[PDB]
Amino acid sequence: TTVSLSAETLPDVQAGSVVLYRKFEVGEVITVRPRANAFDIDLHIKPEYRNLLTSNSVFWAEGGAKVQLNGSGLTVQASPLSRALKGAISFDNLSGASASQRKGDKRILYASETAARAVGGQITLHAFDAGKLAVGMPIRYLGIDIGQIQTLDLITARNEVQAKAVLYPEYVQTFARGGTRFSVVTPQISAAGVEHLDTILQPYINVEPGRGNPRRDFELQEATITDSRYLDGLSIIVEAPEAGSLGIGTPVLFRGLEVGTVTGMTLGTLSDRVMIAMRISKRYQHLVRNNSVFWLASGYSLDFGLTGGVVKTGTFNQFIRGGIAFATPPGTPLAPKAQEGKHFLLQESEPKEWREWGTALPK
Amino acid sequence: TTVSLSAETLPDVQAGSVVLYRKFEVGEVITVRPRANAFDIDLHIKPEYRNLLTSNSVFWAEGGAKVQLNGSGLTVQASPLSRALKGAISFDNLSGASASQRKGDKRILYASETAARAVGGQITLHAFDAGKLAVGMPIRYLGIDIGQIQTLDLITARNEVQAKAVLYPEYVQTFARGGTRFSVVTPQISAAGVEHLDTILQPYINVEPGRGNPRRDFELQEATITDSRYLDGLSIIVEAPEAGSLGIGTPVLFRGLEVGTVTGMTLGTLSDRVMIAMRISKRYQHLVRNNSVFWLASGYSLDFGLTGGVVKTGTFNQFIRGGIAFATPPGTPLAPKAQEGKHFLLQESEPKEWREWGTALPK
Repeated sequence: TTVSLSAETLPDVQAGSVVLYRKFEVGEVITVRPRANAFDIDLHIKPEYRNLLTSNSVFWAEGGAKVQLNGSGLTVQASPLSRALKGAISFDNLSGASASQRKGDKRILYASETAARAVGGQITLHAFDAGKLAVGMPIRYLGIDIGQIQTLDLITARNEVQAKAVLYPEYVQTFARGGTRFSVVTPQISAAGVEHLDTILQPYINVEPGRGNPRRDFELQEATITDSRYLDGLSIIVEAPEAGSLGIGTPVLFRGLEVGTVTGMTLGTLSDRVMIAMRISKRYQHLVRNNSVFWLASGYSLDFGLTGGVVKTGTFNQFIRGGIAFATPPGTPLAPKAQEGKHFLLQESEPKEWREWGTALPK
Repeated sequence: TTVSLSAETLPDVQAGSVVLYRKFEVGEVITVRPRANAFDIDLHIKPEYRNLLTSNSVFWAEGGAKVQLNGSGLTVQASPLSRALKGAISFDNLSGASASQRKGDKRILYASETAARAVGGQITLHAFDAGKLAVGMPIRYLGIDIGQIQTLDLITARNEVQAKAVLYPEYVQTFARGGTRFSVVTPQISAAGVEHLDTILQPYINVEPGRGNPRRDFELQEATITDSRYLDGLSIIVEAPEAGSLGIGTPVLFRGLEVGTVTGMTLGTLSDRVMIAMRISKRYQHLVRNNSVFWLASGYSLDFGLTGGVVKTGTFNQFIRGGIAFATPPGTPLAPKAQEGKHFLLQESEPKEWREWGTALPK
């Protein structure tokens, strides 16, 4: 006996399966004993390989011929036949597994490979619904996996589901700083188009980072800005009497080209107006001046007359998410650039002569 | 022989398969005898393991190489070959299995793992249709599984299907209190969007809790408020001459932002008006005053003139579910906040100057 484990319900072995290391057959399980809560598993490894496991080592289990589904092949496990008859145990060293040994009396045999990889800083999410969540669901920043949900707990006192998740130790300092948005992504299949389709089989959580004090207590949003191409530029606040078709992700347009998005929407400190937070790119940051009229270009507008009318349809994406356009009035000196937090207000209608302005905005 | 069972139709074993405990091979089946109603099964367990089963112990059966469908793998049962040739029997201790031994002469071998887990308080549902129901169908609160349907019975006297279900013993006091809404969830695939897609393969029952006396006799609704984010705030009643596009789940809007939903719709005590129950959040509870005009903002409204008309489209979700908006008229003292049950009435049209009001509503 070299290392002893604990495991709740694993179909791995009574005795005699092989220990895997980097998917390679080194070692053997010599004794399990069942218990009403959790097993106690004794492993043998060879003495030249006793250096190959250290304190930073997590063990995980798999059982049966695991026929992968992916793409080309239904790849059968060319395995030790011990895996076919009983099922094997694998392990690997990693970076931050020292904290997993500080907890518990000894190591724990995880039921899956990803459940062993769930190391790092441990945050808590507060969702109103766990219908979109799952254990082992990845948390992805820019499509790259940075975290993982490890449990889901229902609370009946506070009507909410607390999901505890981990962030991998490279990302626990960068994220978990407050102002960090978490959101599940769902497949969007409409008449307008299909947006996400991998999330049929494998949903995940998108994350947008924030700046502030290390909170490590978050709640799960409804929508989150997906691309971080607008994360660097200025974040002006735009005031409106009503929300309308505005939502998170609604584009901001300069002459029909998308220069920013709507970050979030909230009411005022005294509830008389809806103030809309939006970020502009670094490239198009110089377009926003101290005099820049903003207006709601949302949906379709068509005209009519007494002697005759002529209408326009322009296949707008503002019929999908009604975008805010802007322009700068002409002035022979230019007004200064907008600061980081600058409060504009919407024009109730489109200005008449903005197509005729042609304000020279350099650089 | 240690423990004797009864089982209706199970392909487990004639003699010699293994007894599983926490998915581990401990024990053996020594004698079955078939009978016209139900088997009688004799089990042997080792004496050091005779402490590992108690009165709170349920037994269940499975037969064959059960190739799971889920995600990554078609995982084959790395099993005792006794399971491959015949099929095995598993068991586990749990909390509330003492009542299952008080019923019947002895224990019963369930045909599945979930059918053994169906312990707790036993409620009864009255559905008009069992086309959406099934035995073993989960009952979920906030996406977390709290119960299970265990039978479906058709009654020809009262034209209804009585489904008897169980609630797990943590939740039988919290739920089953009257004013509790049960509803099946169906996949909604439209031109407007796809709403539920996991319910293609695995439908469930959503539940909204209530407050009152412990009824334990319920009926299955058509729609139920999914998220409990509006469960805490005040529940005002709003009176209308007609229903219209209003339904359960229809949003309540303040300046275009969603502050509540419509809970339920019913007629008056004398049938001259439709009164609409709606709940507002705790955050936006201070927005509702004793003078707050409500109006139906449902569908699309566009204008026209003699000399010319100009129209508006705003990609409303009120074309999906026509939402009720509100606003507070300006007054230099504020009116008091609305109580828990406060009866308003709809304005037949939108007020003219509500965009120009700008009533200062603090906190």
